[PDB]
Amino acid sequence: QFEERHLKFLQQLGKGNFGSVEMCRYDPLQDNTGEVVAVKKLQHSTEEHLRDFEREIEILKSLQHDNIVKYKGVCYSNLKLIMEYLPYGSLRDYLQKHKERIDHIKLLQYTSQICKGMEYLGTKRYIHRDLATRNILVENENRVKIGDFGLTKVLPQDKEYYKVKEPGESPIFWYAPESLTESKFSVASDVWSFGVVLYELFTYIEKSKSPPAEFMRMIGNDKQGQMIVFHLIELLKNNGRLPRPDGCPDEIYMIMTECWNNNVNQRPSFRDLALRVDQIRDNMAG
Ligand SMILES: CNC(=O)c1cnc(N)c2cc(-c3ccc(N4CCOCC4)cc3)sc12
Repeated sequence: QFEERHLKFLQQLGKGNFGSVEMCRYDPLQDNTGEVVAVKKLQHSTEEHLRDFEREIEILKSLQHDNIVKYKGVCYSNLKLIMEYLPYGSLRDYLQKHKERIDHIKLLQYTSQICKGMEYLGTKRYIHRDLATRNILVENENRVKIGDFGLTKVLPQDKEYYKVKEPGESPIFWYAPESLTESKFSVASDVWSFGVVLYELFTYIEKSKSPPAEFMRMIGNDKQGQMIVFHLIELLKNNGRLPRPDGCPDEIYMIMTECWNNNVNQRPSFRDLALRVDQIRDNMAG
C-alpha cells in the first residue's frame, strides 16, 4: 500500500460530491525520484460516506480499461484512494482552454472513447450516474478516460434499474426524466447523460451554453429553489431540450436527441452509439 508519511502534497485538483482530489508526490525514498499521483479523500468523513467510499474503491479497482482512470492503491492512517495522475486534467477544463486546438474530428474521437469506457461499465452492470465532461480526464491529446466513480452503483441481479436518492445536491441538469421523478438509474439513464456530455463537447464549454444555464433560461431565471426540479421535469415532459450547439453537424445533434428520449427503452445502446460515431468519424476523414 501507500504510506502516509511518504505522500507529499503539491496542490488541490478538485472538489466534488464529498471528496477532494489532490496532486501529490509519493516519494518513499524521499529522494525526489517518486511519481506524482492523484489522491482522493472525503472532505468530511462520515461513516455513511466512508461505507460509500469503500464501495467506490472496490468499484474502481475492479475496472481495468484504457478509458477508465487507473487505480494505484489506498492509504490508511482517514481512507485515501490513490489513482494515476492524468497531466492534462479534466476534459471540461482542457476543452475550454484548448478550443482552437480541438476540432470536431477530435471531439468525436473523445466521444468514441467515452462510449467504449461506458460499454465496459455496463458489461459489469455498473451504472456511472454522474457522466459529465468534468468527470472525464485527458491523458494526452488523443486519449481521454472516465476519471471518477463516486456515484457509481452496481445493478441488483434481478433488476435492470437501481433506485437511490442521496442527501445533498444532485447534477439534475444531466439527469434523465425517470431519475428526477422516480430516482431510477440504469444504463439507459447513463445514455441520457452521455447525450448531455456530447452536447457539452460541441458547445466547447462556452459559459452561457452550459446545461444549467440553458435549462434555467428555458425554465425562467426567475425561478424558485425546490421548484426548479419540478419545472425541469415538466420541460422535459413536453419535449423541451438543450438546443443544437453552434456549428454542430445535424447528424451529431440527432445522436444527442435520440439519447434524450423520454422513453427509456428507445434510447440507443453504448455499442450502437460507438458504431454511429465511428461511422461519422470515417465519413469526415476521407
Ligand atoms: C491536471 N491534472 C488533473 O487535474 C487531474 C489528473 N489526474 C486525475 N486523476 C484527476 C482527477 C481529478 C478530479 C477533479 C475533480 C473531481 N470531482 C469534481 C466533479 O465531481 C466529481 C469529483 C474528480 C476528479 S483532476 C485530475
